[PDB]
Amino acid sequence: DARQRLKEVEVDDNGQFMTTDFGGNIEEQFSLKAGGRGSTLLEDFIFRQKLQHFDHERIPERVVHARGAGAHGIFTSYGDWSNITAASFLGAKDKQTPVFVRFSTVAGSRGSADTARDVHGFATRFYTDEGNFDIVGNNIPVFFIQDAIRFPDLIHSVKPSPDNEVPQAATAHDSAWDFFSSQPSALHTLFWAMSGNGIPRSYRHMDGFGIHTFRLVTEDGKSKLVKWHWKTKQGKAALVWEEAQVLAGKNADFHRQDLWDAIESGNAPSWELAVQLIDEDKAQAYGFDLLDPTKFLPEEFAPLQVLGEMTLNRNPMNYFAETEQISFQPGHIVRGVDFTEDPLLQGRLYSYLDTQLNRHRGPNFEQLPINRPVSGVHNNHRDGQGQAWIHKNIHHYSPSYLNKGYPAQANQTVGRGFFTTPGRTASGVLNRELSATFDDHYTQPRLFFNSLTPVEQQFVINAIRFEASHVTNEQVKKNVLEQLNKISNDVAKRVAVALGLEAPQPDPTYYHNNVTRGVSIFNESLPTIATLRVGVLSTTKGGSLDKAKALKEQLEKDGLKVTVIAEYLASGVDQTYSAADATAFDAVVVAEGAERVFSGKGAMSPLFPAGRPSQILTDGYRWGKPVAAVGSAKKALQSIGVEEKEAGVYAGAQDEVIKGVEEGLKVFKFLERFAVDGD
Amino acid sequence: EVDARQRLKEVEVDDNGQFMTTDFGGNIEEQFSLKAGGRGSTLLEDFIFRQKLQHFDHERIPERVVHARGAGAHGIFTSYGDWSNITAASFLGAKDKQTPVFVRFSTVAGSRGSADTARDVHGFATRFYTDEGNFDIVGNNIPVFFIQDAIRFPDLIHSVKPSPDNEVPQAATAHDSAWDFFSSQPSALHTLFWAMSGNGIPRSYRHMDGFGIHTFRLVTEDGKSKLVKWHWKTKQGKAALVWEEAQVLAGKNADFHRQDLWDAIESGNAPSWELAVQLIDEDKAQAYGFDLLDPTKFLPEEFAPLQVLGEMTLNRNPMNYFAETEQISFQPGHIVRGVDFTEDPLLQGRLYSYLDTQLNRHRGPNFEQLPINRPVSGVHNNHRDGQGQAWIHKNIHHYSPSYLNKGYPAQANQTVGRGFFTTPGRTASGVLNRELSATFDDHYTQPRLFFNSLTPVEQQFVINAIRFEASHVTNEQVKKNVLEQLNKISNDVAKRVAVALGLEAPQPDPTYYHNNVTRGVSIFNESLPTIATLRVGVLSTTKGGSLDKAKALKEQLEKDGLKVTVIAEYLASGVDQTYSAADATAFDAVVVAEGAERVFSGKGAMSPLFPAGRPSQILTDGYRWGKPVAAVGSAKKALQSIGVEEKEAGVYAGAQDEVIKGVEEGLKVFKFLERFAVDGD
Ligand code: HEM
Ligand code: HEM
Repeated sequence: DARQRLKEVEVDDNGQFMTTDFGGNIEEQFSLKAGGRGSTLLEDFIFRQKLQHFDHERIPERVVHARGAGAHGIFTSYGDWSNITAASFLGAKDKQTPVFVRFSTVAGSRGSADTARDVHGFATRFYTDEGNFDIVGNNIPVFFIQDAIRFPDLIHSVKPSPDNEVPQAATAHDSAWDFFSSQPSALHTLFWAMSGNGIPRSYRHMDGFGIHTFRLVTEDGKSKLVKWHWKTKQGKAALVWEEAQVLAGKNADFHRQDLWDAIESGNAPSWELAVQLIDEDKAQAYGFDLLDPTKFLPEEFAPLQVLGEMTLNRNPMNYFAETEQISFQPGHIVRGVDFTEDPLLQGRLYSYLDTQLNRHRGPNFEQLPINRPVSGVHNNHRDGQGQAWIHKNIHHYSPSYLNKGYPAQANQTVGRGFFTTPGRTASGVLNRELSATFDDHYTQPRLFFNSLTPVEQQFVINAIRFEASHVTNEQVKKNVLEQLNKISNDVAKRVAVALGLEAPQPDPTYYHNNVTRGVSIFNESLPTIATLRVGVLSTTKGGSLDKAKALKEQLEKDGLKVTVIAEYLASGVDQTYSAADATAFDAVVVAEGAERVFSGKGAMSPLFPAGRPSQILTDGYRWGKPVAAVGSAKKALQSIGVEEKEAGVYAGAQDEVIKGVEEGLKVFKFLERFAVDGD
Repeated sequence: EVDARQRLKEVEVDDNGQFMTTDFGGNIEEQFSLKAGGRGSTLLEDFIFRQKLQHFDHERIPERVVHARGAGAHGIFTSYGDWSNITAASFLGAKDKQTPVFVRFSTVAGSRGSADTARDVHGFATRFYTDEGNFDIVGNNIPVFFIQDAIRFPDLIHSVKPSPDNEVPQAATAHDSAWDFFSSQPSALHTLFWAMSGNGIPRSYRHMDGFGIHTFRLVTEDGKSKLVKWHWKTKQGKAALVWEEAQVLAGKNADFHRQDLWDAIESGNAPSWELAVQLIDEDKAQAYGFDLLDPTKFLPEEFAPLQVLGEMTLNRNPMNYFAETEQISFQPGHIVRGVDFTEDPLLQGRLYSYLDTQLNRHRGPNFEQLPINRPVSGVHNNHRDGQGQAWIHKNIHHYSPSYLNKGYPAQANQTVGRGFFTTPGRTASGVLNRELSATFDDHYTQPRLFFNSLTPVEQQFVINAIRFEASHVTNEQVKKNVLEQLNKISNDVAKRVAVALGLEAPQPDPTYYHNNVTRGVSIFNESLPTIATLRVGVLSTTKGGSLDKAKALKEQLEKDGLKVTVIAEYLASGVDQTYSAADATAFDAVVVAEGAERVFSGKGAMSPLFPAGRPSQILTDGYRWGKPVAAVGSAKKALQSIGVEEKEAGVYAGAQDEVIKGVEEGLKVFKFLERFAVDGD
């Protein structure tokens, strides 16, 4: 068990009388008053100690990635990688290292919607026997900016307007689009955010990326450039913006519940840890600088090499103490790994340590159960707000005769200490400039777009069309279209149409037809299901419930959790029609003999809002979800204009519906149900 | 005539025409990090980077423990006359006396980023910048609170807020913990009925009635007191959404109420509220069938008519949400001479709590020195030092009594220096105890008086809310416990909810059953006194010259006071919003322009510009949500594609004379309750 180290700090209050924070049994339900109908007394210590705790419960949210969720896990190494890295969690076969991952959005505040369109976070803590190792990544391999100094500018621009604080968890506003049109480096991550990567189905159906180039140092000192990758065993799956908008309102904790449910149900999510190895001498050899966070390395130039697997088997016991309080830092490095001269990475090392003081009100944030390592801490650090420990060592300085030299210095040769790569050199003038090798901002965005399916590319343009239509400034819209035209003239002309402006001037400078693998979401098929969310639209009258229960049993057999929807909570009913919605499910199936409730008199029930069952079916189909009807249920599809056999849509008997709807999920989303330009 | 934000001028910072500087002055370049070479590592000696990033890393302060999600506006309070006969207050001390105000509206369970249109109790908190100190009426949009003793506040909040294990759900009461508390604490049943009604999901902050909840005292110069109940009556009228609309709006626009207020002030149509009071004699505190020290019960208008004292209008929007709205620290303990507290156990514990919490949110005691918190009256006290002391105090003898400071600052009381004083008649009698009065024992009469005072359809919205919320409880015993409590209020309410849950509800308990009705509790009975600031959506098309006909409809409507948005495939000559960007939740009236029927049927519906079947959905949504729908000329085919009658109540068909005047009529009604199914058919 990964949570074993937290068992000593775990409190049970069952079978116990109410006490104050300083001990002693009490009754915290009545205030001390001066008489029967009298004023409350200052001498009521019980009231004050209870309310003081409550009044001071909240800590500041993270400056970015405020909205998110975590889970505990176990990382297992596939073999001894001592040849490539001196890391401890990697230099052994089948070595089990405890982990904790916190996935998140960006612009969104603490209460923002899980299904908002943003870059997603993928922060992973490795509780190594040689210290805490963090890979604070994102679901997109590229970042918006090239210099960390520009981070406040990017965040201030994407986040709500400073005058009214509108909008929440969105980039559809003047300020955000002014920055992208003024900082062309931001164009690659935009294309990724405008794609399926911006609105994924779940945290489990996400690929993770360390973004930066790092170094892997061997015992001897030989280094190799490295790129961290987290490949999902569940496969990449994404929603559609029209679905995503409804889900943000119907269930703002969509991803948060998706993860929680998976772990509890037994189907724990997995990720393979892959790397891209690059020689120090081939840092600019691939047509771009590897110190550039706006560019990613294609799989064709460097194949991915799997090092191990990380699975999340335990959910937290207290969201605050664990998920909210966890303080990640990319500066949480161990012997075997080292930084690169990536200007974005360089500034992050400072920022993450600094911010911790605001969020936690002191320096002992690493003493918190969720942050503390398993390796042990022996240093000269003393005092500070909320000191949890009592240091036996009175000679808290170095060098020293009195402490016989303890704690001792460790480096490369002795005590397995951390060391910077010996080959690393500083050369040239001290300056506040950026390398000329960082000047290309249009080639890489087009490589991604050219590597997506025709309907996927539309989704990218249908996100930009949506977002840009919110810009009130006419000049910002033109500035955006000028930048988009530099990537692709096709992309620019398609967006231009929705905006009412006409500015097509093909600039063939960065135009190319090159395609890269592993960037598409829907192109590959779903491996296991294991997804799942199947909604069964049934009714309380006509014995449809009994037929729906039979479908529920047979479908769950392949490792699923099917929810039966009816007018009220009968014998086999899990959700009602007023509580249920199409956003909650991936597959919508209408049970046999489900009325007359789709268009007849049965549609007008005081139990659910007018025309609800019909809406769940309508929504599913338009969102590309595989829809199904058993026997008589064909009239449900006909009431809106849906043909018997087309894409995912399958009719017939009981077993005839089960087989096919399962195949639909492998495709997940039916792209043929979406209008592409030129038709 | 005057700017309500005049006092914040002193602190405004213009950066137009200025070069980038550090926090300690000096012109700088904050766009490139200092590196050791061309492709080198960043240097620690880069003070520019560190000072820029340090400020950014320390931008966030903790959100409010409750009422985290909300938005404010500056305003001017005007008195209708000289109320010296009823109160010694300065702001009520003269006719047409203008007192600067600042109101913050909010939810409760929702966090900083939560949706504005969620089902919660709404906050309504007013700061009066009196020439006699800051006076706060920290109230809600419901006249009654859930609990009777302030000591139980953490219990109520912990129960309604997200589960501690997973932090699910956000801004909702549809979960085991919240419904276990209501079934275990029957005092919570009145506010529940209010939260389950239209009061729980209002149309806007401007279409809300505000209540001070507690009973207070109004002290005259002489010392004579009168029990009082604060009320804020909206000049805009009470208007509420429907749950099915509210759920879609939370996703489509989570800043719905935040924008609604912002737009109103900018457009010129500033919101107004009349300040009304309920006067009660000290001796008649238990005379009305309930204790007036009870926050779970309200006083009916039939026993005590409302008396208007003045009017408050919000004419100025903030310049910086953080510095103003986020940083404002309200306290019901912000009292002035003329007003006094009552022995209300909920009020008593609030006075402590609100002052305490500021130390967490602001990390020090000088939170009152912040521009938004500072009074206009002037500050003279021996308070010194403290985190972030903004002032240089001139008096070196910071104590009392003192010979050296000549007795300054001097003590003020009732007779000298117009100081605050507690009501002289106020007495303490009896044993010191941890109990509650027997007069607080009734928790079922008042919930039933509210329910009996709602229209038949309104009553269904209460029923359905409970049906929706309770269906989320996973525990079978909690659902039974809830139905047992509901049965104590009304057997009809209990049996209707029971149906949705699958479990029957025994057994009629006629103890607190009555057919009494009270006025001014219904949201949907009375029609809106004005139609301004009401959004209307015009569904038009780029083909067939429909745009030109839509612009004509937009012109005649905008001159009435309404805010008109023309929806089409792309942003043409007169297009404000596209079909992919627009939704029915954004508007109060949905009108289909002549020649727009083309995007309802055939290939017109299948466009790469908007999602499949969008125009139809906006029209479908508007009708099912009870919004007045309209069609000009041939646009009758649009209504026919879903099954809507042109002569139905709320539906308008004809010309660009009949629609324009016919729609604006339906807006006065706001929501057509006839389209909603009631039990018994
Ligand atoms: C490749 C670029 C970046 C990635 C992948 C990234 C990713 C993340 C993630 C995933 C988190 C939240 C971690 C968690 O779940 O607790 C985070 C937090 C944060 N990031 Fe970034 N970040 C990037 C760049 C930056 C930069 C350039 C800065 C500033 C120099 C920065 C400053 C922060 C800060 C201050 C926080 C809050 C952390 C905390 O309160 O613990 N990040 N970042
Ligand atoms: C009639 C009952 C109550 C009403 C009407 C009420 C109303 C409000 C409102 C409207 C706010 C937010 C003010 C703003 O816009 O900034 C607020 C905040 C708060 N309330 Fe209540 N409240 C009530 C009872 C309580 C009780 C019983 C307690 C605890 C004893 C309490 C503790 C707080 C605290 C700690 C905050 C946060 C204030 C801040 O951070 O400035 N409230 N309340």
